[PDB]
Amino acid sequence: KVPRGSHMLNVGATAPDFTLRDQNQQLVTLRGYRGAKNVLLVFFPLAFTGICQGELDQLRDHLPEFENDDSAALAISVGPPPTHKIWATQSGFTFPLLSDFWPHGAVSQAYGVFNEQAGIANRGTFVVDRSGIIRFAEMKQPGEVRDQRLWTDALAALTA
Amino acid sequence: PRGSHMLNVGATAPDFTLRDQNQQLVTLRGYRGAKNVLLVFFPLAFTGICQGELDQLRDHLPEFENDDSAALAISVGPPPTHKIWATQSGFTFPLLSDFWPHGAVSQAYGVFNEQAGIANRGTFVVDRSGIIRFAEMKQPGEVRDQRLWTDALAALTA
Amino acid sequence: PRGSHMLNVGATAPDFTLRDQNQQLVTLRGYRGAKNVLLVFFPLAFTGICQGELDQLRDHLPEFENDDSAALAISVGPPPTHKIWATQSGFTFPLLSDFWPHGAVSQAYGVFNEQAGIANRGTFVVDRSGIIRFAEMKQPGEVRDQRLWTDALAALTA
Amino acid sequence: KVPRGSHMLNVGATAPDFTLRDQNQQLVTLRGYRGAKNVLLVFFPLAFTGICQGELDQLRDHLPEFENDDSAALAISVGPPPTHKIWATQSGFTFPLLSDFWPHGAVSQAYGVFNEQAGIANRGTFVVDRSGIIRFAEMKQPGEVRDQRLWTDALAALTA
Amino acid sequence: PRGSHMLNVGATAPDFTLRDQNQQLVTLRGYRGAKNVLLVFFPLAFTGICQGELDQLRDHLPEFENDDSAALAISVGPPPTHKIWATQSGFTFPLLSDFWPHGAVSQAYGVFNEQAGIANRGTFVVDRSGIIRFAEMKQPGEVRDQRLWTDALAALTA
Amino acid sequence: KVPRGSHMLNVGATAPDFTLRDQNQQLVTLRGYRGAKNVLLVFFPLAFTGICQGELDQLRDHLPEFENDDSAALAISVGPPPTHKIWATQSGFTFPLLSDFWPHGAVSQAYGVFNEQAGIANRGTFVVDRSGIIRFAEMKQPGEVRDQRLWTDALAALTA
Amino acid sequence: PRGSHMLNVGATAPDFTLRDQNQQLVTLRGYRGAKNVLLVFFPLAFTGICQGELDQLRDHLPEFENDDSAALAISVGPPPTHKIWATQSGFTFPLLSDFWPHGAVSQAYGVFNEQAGIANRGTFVVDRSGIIRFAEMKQPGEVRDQRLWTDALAALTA
Amino acid sequence: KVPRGSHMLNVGATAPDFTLRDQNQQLVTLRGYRGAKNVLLVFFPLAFTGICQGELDQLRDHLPEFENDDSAALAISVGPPPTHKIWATQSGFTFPLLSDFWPHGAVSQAYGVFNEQAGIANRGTFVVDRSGIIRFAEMKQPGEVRDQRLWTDALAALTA
Repeated sequence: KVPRGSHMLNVGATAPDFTLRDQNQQLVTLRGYRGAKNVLLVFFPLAFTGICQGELDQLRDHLPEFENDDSAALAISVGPPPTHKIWATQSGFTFPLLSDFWPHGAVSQAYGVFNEQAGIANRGTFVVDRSGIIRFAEMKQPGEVRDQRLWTDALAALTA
Repeated sequence: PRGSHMLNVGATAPDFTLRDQNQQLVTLRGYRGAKNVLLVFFPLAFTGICQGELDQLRDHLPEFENDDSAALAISVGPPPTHKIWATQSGFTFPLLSDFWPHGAVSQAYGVFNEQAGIANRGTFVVDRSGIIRFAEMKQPGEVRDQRLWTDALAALTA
Repeated sequence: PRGSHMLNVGATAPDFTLRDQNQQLVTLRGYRGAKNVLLVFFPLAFTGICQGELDQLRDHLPEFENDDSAALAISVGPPPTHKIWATQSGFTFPLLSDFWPHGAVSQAYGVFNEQAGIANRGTFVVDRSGIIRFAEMKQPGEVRDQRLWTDALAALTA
Repeated sequence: KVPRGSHMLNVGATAPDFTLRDQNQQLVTLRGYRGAKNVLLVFFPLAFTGICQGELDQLRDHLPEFENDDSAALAISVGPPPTHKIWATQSGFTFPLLSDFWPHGAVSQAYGVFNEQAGIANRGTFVVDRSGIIRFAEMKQPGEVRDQRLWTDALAALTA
Repeated sequence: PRGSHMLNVGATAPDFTLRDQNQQLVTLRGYRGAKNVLLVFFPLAFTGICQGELDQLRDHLPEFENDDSAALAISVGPPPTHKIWATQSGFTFPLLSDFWPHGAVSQAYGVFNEQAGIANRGTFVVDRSGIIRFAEMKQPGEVRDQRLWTDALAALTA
Repeated sequence: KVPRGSHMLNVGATAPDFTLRDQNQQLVTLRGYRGAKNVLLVFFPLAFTGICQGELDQLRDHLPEFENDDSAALAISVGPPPTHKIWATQSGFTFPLLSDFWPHGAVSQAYGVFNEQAGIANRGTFVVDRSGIIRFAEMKQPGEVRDQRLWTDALAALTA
Repeated sequence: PRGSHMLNVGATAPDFTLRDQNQQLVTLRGYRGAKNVLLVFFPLAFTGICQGELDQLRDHLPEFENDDSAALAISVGPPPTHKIWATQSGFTFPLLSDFWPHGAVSQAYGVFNEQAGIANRGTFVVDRSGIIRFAEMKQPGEVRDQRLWTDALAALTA
Repeated sequence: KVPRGSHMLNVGATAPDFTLRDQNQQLVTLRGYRGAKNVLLVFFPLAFTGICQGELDQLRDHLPEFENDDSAALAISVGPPPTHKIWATQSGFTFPLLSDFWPHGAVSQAYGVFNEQAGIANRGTFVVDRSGIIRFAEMKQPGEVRDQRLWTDALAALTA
């Protein structure tokens, strides 16, 4: 992985590939979706707190729109699997929460959405198409929340 | 570069671009998103158990070459060798040359015999995502089962 | 607040918001317009006829939890109690706490035993309009029939 | 019910719930349609006379558009069931006519379409959606008649 | 004005507007373009072969009153007479009054008995174009066949 | 029939009803189509000559568009059945040619498309809808031919 | 101009415009892109094996004249001759006059008897592209098989 | 054939008919497609070299769009069948390559796309409709390549 810190990757770029453990210790690889599904990557700072409890709840509340024959959704944070597992159980999250745990924030850094001062990923979101190219990219600033409707719009255009 | 340690189901299939018997370039990546791909490695043109094996593939080709899939046979022989053999044998599917570097793709898939300098009889089915979904490498004397290949491909469709 | 005078078919199902075993808030109104809801009141976790009853619900869960319906089990126990029991029992459906105020929702549905401080074994199916369509409260000794629940739900669909 | 007299409720408001007897003595409750059908409420002044014989005839003449899998229609007036029953039989009305009889005009008052001087409901109409919210509201002044076409337009937009 | 010379199949059905038992106005033209119409003339309410005939229509009404057709019974009696008889008999289909002028519509259809001042037992099916497609007027003693009416209507649909 | 001579009836008018013999001596009545089909009436001057051999050939050449479940086409002229029969056989016309023969030109006069000086119908065309009302009307002046495409456009709008 | 050397399957069918029994002009090209065309050449109206042959075509006409195909009978006789024969025989399909120039179309198709001045009994099916798809010319004494014509036409459709 | 040299035939003209041998020695006739398919004619200068290896590869790469129930595609050049056969085998071309070999360039001359100085066809393309009329015509100048997308657009409009 080539660290970018917080210089967010924008549309047109090859999405950095990765292999991370989900909350149930299963390995998930980004390139495995190529040629099959568009992938929504939802980076978040920390389990149990802040604006992302609301943002992942948005993902949860409209999950059929993000996990279906054409699309997949993966949430990514620096926490380890035990942490994500407990949080997901208390939150009703059934989608994958991946651990960008050790090396710490390496994937977040590669996408340019890592807060080097706090050691947590910023609230960045990407849609990766079937060719492995980024087709939607955003990084919400503190004080503003993301909108799952924009995520579904972006995904709909890669099936339309 | 794995020699004879066959790649396992779930692994990403190594990419390759090789010349077929008509000197056309065939690239595995080219099928991604479109067809499942059957890869049939074989040791040597004109000899061995593989003549019977490729004859069975030939005898059932439409089942392996359609809108849902493609079949590629790979060996260390150069195009002129595969062209002559394909013409005499009635083979119309691509026979690819893992010729120079010698056995490089066979080695990447872990189906190369380092002592003899030829590919072992290994077979893989790669899905539309480029992932290995079926893998086998029968030992000396035992022939591969073409019906098993067709069943694995049928599983990756409908 | 009806004590043990069970609400009848046709009545509007009293609204409620209760914590499930994972401390998530579950509100009946949340299903309005979307799913029919099976409400299974039970007296006490870890004991009684209800272990057999909830085991039968568990054993047939996909038939009660789908795009057309949901099943909620309600008792006066707090979340920690229901969490332990659900984990040991293999229950993945919501077990809700009518804990404090004690038995308030059970009382609203008229299935509360005021002498013992526990819900009687009453069952209701609430339709997409929030209306009670099926109601029952079997007497001591007699177990409820899970097949009857599935039939009532099937009636409210297709 | 919180009486409003004739200050008609407009779109966006929760429609006051009610339980009234129809011409055949059956109880009809507004909240019973929530989560299932959009409801057209047609208030009218008096059975046997005036502009409403024409207005209910419009409802009758296009009934399939108002009573179907997505919509329900309820006419409401201060008359008692015996009166509505006779009128409906002589008029060919098969839809429900509800009695806002005693307390007199209480429901009409709650929707703000009650003529306090004459003791009859004004010619007010509402469409209540599946969430119980008013999505169409009108009150025709004497000298003008209502148009069932506007009622069907309003209903069509809550299925579209 | 044809007295007893029954109109024949192919003729345009004479228009009429008559009061039913509830004093509502029923006009034949109103069905044009929408439904086929069965016209059942009968002599006198409360007596004769027609009680059995209208009872059979009643007993099979949904087959005559649907999106494709309507059934109207016509006689010289006024609304109050038809209202009482319909209520006692369980008739919910329209009974129309060819009362004043007396027997005018029965005469136009050629099914009027000028000596007795009553309609004969004639039956017609009028199509969506207002054309008579079936016609009959059974003689004294012989009852009409309701199955024959349903068959004629079925012919004018699918 | 109320004669109008050549003051052509225009759209909105009730089409004068009629009963005329076709080339095979069968009676055809205009009102028989009401409530079932829209009817194209093609008046023409004389069998065997002039602009109408071309105009009826247009009708013939696109007949499926004029004789189907929604539409019917009737050509009308002052000639008797024997004349129309022979002409239709030599022309391949299978649609009805009706005789406005005796009284001479009475139907043509009623529609206002009769040439009183020559005793023949002018080249007038009408579309009669299912209610018996004229929805298209034209009368082509000598020197110009009619266009079957306009006839099909008019008919299409009464099914659309 | 081929005399009696019958055109073979695969050849382009020669174009023609000939008068039918009602003096209407019939052109082969007119069917291109729309219908397959059966061409039945025959020697002489009122005599020979062809009366039986055209009677069989008549007896099965709807199978040859529909949205997918048309049947045309061709001979050297003029319209008045074919009109009388068609009327007596009940023929409603077009009988075309290859009258003047005499036998010109029969000659173009290679089915003309130069010694007798009449067409031989040749039959062709022309497809929507104007290509001959079926061809035959039975010898004296042997009658043509109408079932064979219908089968050839069915092949050019569905 | 009436030679035009390089005065390219344009849309509206009858396409000169022809009968030529394909790479497998089979005769292909243009008029055989009339009343059945629209035909794409792709003229090219010389097998084994230049801009046309790329242009025929475009045809090959999107063949289903050019060879189907509504369309046919024929490539034409002055080379003889043995030459086209070898080239097609090395190129994966399964569509017909026709020989405008002897008389040399006669068909190319008839369509006005023959380079009289070099003795080879220019890179001309035509779409012939079901009536035998040219509906698309182009002749690309050296330095520019053709675009199969324009060919499919032209063909789509003759099925639309």
